[PDB]
Amino acid sequence: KILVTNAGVTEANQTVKPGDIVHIYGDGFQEGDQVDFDFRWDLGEPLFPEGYLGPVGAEIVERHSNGMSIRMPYRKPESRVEIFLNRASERMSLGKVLLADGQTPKDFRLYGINETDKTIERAYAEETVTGKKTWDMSAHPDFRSVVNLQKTYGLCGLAEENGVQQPFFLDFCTGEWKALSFYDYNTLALVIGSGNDIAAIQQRGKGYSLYNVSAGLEQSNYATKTRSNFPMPEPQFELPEGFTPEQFGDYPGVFMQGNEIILLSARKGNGKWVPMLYNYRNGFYVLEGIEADAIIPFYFGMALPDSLLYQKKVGYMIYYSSGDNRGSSFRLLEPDKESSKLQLQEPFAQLSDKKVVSITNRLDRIGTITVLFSDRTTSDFDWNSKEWTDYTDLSDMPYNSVVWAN
Amino acid sequence: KILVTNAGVTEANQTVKPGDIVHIYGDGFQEGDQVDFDFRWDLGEPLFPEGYLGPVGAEIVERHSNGMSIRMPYRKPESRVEIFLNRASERMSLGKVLLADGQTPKDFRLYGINETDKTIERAYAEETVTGKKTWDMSAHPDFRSVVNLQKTYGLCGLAEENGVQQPFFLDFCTGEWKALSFYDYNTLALVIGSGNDIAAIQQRGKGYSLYNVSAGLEQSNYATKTRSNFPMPEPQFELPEGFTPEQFGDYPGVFMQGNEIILLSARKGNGKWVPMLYNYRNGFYVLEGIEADAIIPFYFGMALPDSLLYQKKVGYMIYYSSGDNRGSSFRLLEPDKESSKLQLQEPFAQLSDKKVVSITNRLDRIGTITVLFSDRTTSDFDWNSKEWTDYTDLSDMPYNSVVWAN
Amino acid sequence: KILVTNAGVTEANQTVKPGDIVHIYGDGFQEGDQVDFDFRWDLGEPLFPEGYLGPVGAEIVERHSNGMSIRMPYRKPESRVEIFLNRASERMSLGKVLLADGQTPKDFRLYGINETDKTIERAYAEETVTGKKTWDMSAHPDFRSVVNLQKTYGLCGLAEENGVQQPFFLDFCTGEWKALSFYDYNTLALVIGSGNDIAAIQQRGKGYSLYNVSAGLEQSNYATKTRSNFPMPEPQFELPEGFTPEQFGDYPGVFMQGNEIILLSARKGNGKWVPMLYNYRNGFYVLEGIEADAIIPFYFGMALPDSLLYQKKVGYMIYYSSGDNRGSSFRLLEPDKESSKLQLQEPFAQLSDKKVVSITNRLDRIGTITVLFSDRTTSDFDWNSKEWTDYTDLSDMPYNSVVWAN
Amino acid sequence: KILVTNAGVTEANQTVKPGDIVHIYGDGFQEGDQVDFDFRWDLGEPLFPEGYLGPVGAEIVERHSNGMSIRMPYRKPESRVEIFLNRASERMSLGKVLLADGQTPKDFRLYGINETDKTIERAYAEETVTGKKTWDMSAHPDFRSVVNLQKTYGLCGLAEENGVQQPFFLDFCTGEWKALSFYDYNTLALVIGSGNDIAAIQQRGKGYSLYNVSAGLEQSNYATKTRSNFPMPEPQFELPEGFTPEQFGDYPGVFMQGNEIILLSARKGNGKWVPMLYNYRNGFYVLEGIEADAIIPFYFGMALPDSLLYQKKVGYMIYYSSGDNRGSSFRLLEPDKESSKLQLQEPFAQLSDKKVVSITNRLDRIGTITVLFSDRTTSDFDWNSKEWTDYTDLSDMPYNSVVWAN
Ligand SMILES: [Cl-]
Ligand SMILES: [Cl-]
Ligand SMILES: [Cl-]
Ligand SMILES: [Cl-]
Repeated sequence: KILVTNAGVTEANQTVKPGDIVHIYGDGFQEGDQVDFDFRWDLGEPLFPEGYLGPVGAEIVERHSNGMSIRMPYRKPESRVEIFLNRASERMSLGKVLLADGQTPKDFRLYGINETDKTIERAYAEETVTGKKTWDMSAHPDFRSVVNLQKTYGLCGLAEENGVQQPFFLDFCTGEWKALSFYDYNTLALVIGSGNDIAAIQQRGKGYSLYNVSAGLEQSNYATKTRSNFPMPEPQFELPEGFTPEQFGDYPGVFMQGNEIILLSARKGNGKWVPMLYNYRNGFYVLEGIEADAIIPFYFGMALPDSLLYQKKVGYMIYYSSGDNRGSSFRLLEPDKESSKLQLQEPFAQLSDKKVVSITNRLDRIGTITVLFSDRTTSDFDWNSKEWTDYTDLSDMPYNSVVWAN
Repeated sequence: KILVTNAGVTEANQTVKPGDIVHIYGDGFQEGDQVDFDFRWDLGEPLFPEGYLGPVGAEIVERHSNGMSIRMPYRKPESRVEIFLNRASERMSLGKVLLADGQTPKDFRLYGINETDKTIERAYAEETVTGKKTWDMSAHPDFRSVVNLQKTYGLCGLAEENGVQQPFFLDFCTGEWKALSFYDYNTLALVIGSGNDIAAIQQRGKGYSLYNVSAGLEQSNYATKTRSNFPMPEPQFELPEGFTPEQFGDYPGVFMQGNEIILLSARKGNGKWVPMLYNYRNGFYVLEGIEADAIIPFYFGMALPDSLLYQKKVGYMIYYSSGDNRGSSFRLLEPDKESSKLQLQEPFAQLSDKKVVSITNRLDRIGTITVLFSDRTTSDFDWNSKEWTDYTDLSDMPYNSVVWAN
Repeated sequence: KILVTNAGVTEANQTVKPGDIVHIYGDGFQEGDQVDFDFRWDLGEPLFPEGYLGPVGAEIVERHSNGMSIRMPYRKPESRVEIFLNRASERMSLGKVLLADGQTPKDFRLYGINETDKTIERAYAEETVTGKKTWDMSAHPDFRSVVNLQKTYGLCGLAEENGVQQPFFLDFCTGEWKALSFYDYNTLALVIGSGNDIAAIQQRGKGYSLYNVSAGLEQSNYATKTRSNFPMPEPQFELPEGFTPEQFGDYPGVFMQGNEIILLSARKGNGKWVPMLYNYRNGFYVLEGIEADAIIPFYFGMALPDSLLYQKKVGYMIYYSSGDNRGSSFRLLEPDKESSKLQLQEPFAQLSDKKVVSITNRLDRIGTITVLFSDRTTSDFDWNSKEWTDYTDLSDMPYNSVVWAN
Repeated sequence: KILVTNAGVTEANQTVKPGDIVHIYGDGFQEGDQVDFDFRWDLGEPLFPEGYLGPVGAEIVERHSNGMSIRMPYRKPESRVEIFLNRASERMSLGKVLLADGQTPKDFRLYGINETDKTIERAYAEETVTGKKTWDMSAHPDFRSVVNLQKTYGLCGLAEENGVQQPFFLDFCTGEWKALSFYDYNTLALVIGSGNDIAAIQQRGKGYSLYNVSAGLEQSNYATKTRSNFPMPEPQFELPEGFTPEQFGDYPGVFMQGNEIILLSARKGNGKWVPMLYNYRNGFYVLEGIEADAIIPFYFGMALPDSLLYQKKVGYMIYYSSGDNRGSSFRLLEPDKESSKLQLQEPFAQLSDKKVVSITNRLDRIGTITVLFSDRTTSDFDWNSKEWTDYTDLSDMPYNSVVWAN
């Protein structure tokens, strides 16, 4: 069983770049034929064992009976790549190429959402950086609740698709969008802070369940498979009376330490906001007594995560436009020294006459948050010194949302 | 694009066992359609994040236009498994099953090769063990140079296939044989002791190169892909004058610490044996001055490996049937206190009137080897105490080769 | 500032064994002078970096103005040991010795408490083992609630000291007892199952707090410092009305997954037993509705711990001497599929006409417990197969408590 | 045996800062009494187990019979610290304090040596940084061959002490100098690139041996013990004829991958430079055929190190003031594709009319070096893109040596 005759790779034994199109030729290709890569690399000098990866499905761009076009992937080191035709069980070697390094930079960079031009813009990167500054966001202009999973070199967020809110990943390497959910279930919110996963609260049926929607990214066949369907084995829960899905998802939810309780905020019809807690075992409940002009959940990562119990302090940024608490207050959500109930603590930071519009975390730091104010200002708060520190390069900032990412 | 209509899984929402056949039905299946699994598991109590795996190709056993039979895999924990039809790009969910635990036992067990019945036999396991004792070896009755890669729950070795020696993996879960090399190149020897890989010296063309032949096992799509083609980026080397491939491979080669030099032994036409060293950068050379009646390379693992620099002492067991050194001597190969050259050290252990016929390592111990003698006896040597300790259960042992494995 | 003159080590440049006495001589020693070790080792062949340890305080056995006797420690590899005189700030090298390997065997072994002879006995070890079988327990004949912290090569438990129950470590290497608590506070119980620590509930003042009492063992100056004082920063709690300290501590408590809730059992005056839960944030509460003839908490470790979130299923073994539930029932404690409250589940294993008197865990296995019955029988239950498997070597067993240890 | 009466800590139960003096009082203190700390911390919310450390020797600043002054250490998180009096065996608790966070920032920062003012200056740190900019270098104004061990928050280098070159650590937290060698042996050079250790070539006796001189820093009692004495168990080697110690140490040596061969450069009397290799098993040898106007060894770290086999490409920067190779050439030292001998490769980067005066590595990047030129310019070379990238903030730079550090 020879799969194809007079076959090969046009670019055989040449050096090719991540993102390039490689061409395969031959007689006898069939509908459903797939293409696999095997990678071999040496990071420094060659030693046994080397670095190995395979089989990794190749993205097929064009397809005919006389050949096919495939795309070379990013995110591998410089590699000897062997290209195989895969017909069900069988594999046949077509040829080899040398693939130039496609590893993504690991330094954290700040990105802003430009709603005027509908673009993601790189707002800050540390010195000796100038790759490519802007990404077109016009395929999903409503991109919302934007967050980063460390090392993915792209952004996760919510956007309208088939009449509901769904999670997408924007890949910085290609500028392409990848759906993260298998089914078309409406998504209340993304949830960050677990440690090394992005979760989402989605409508599994009559009610809402907690899903892992980043598992397709943290996995070696990402290129050909990104949609996940991983709900928790817990019951579904309805929203409390009065509340509707459109009231959620403007800001990411946050896992409390232990990852059992999730902090959300909901926007009421009259423009006021309430804190809302979610327990995947018990459901939704409103944290009573607070109705403010803006509420954003946050967390401080008190140690570096490992890609295990991720240690953190979480809370709500609470903003009032007027009165005795005019401005933005940052208050931790912690259990009472008396007993079980979760109570909002007195503020550890308060900024009168300033409105917080975005919060995000640089994960190569510990115990800090990065905040975007308007009167625009970008500033870090360090938990251990209890002091703010402004970014002096970043006063223009024509953005309502910014996000740290690598 | 709905792939198939009136489709599903016969065993949908039921509990199935690893090794079972699951049936898929529907109208519109096509040649080349594949099937993918996504796994979700909770080892203890459920917490976010859970355990996830996917896509993992399913082995397809039977195939028609109205449906297909697939085999459920071993080596995953108890999992919710979602089954997808994969037609090139597209995926469609067919159904879900609960897959019972398929994790393999991690305790080290001793296995012997029975050349009379052509079977692998479990010779020793520690208390409270009685699973399944024997495996049929008749598909490859010449199975040779048998070794284990820790945690694979099976045995690697050499056997004749298409007129040459090639590496195979015998899977203990199924009793099935998997080819480890993609091409049909003759294999001089398997090489163990790197830390977490099995290598092989194979004829890449005019000469011999060093390959990694276990990479297909240490990889999540093992079930549908096991053959590797991973030579080192080093030149090919011919054997020294006089020597031929049939003289090698009776015993596994051993990596010295640093994994640059490999110890081999070769059998001459007259029944004598010589030590032979191999450097993947420089080629083959005979360690001069020794011609004995049996030579087996060995290593001591002086720390537990991590699945990084694996620390060890290596050498040759040298056996003479008569004379002043009658019996089996164990001598380390180390560099001279004077300069570079590798010299055989004086023995650290010597057994007169006993012939060593197999050596193997239990990797949950440190600094020991396990040895099989004939006058049969099985005994451990502990480097730190310099003492032998016999296994009292294991005097019968109708085997010439035994191997520790998990 | 030369500390001492005409000084040295009697055994300078010689090979010495762990446990040996080494002698130091010189003029000018002072009260309070200490002795430090620096260790250098090569596990396999020498490479940079080597293995290093230092300063490690030496145990001083005898002391005079003309010299001192020190004990060489166990638990290091074969090492070049440099011996330093330490006078406050200053250090002076006295000499060097070669210390033979003192690493303790890592294979799990079963030990029984012999109350007749007041001895710890090795009841089981796997083949090729015969070191030293018995340890004298007469210094603490009431040694109770015996458990192992993996890799410590000794046993932790409770014994009477200064009129109260306190934690001790019996070191297998020396047969010597080490106190684990700094203060003389009464100990209700040891608590196991956290992952890599032994906790204890102790009377910090008016009430009880949770302590870590193994931290002194998991620390490189263990030889000279073992007593810890590490309470949690949580309030103290009294026992519920009626209960008294003498009712606790016969069996180790067990951490539920997440390490927030602890399972205990308490013996009433009339010989009946009740389950008692402890929350370090909220205090003690009786798990109502159960009054049995014996109750022992247990856990299954569902993955190997790392020395992170340790995954497990925990519960109570509940024994009744008569009636519809005659015998020993094993029931998990889990939260209801309905809501928050912790409920005892229906049994996953039940043994009529057999009384469980000890439960313990072999941590190189996953998902098993080891149980000791009387009609004596020793048997493993495997969570994944739901089957018992008896140890056929272990029917005599003149013990009420057995413990797995390495 | 009560050690001291009417004793306590002046600052008992108060919050104190790293670097502060804490006072201990009482009657009956003795010469040689030491003081130990035990630390307990919770990074996020409290959970069992917490973070623990102890015993950690306290630095004693003042000492009398009625009390003592101790310094509170840096580099721990915010901790409950219990303070113990240590008299030989015995310990007594004196009191407790709350120690504010002393963790050092982990972001890499660039530091320059100012030979005019004799100061270490912080030349670059990324945004939102302004701690303390300058450190006084006047205690060792000849500080030379300056390097960083990651996470130490200070600088290692060579300086004159007792008539010879010796390694010192300058601690950024305190500005204090710590000796790294126990004995007063002349040091040819520091050697970097092993992965997580700083080595040094030092005169052990008649000849030179390889030492680990950073082990005292990577160790929890660093505060009271920094001097190491850890030579390799290899013979001593003399320098080749003609060469003298004053010709070495201007630049750090570099370990080749595998850490067996070390690259050095030596300055001749006439101002010319030669490459010199060192093998700890075989000794020194000149890499013949090269005599240049400046030579600096370097390495590229091709992966992040783990604090295992550190992968890297190493070589020599070779500078000529005139001729066909005017300027600075960067050439790897690799083994020939033909055989064993180490040959200088053709340059991978060449800068005509620019002189390299310092090279250093930012270890949160991979595959880069940072270089300081004069015509001053600071620039990164990225191995994977083969492109330079200048730091635009750093043109003034009144330094001959700069170093990346955290
Ligand atoms: Cl056994
Ligand atoms: Cl009572
Ligand atoms: Cl910057
Ligand atoms: Cl000269």
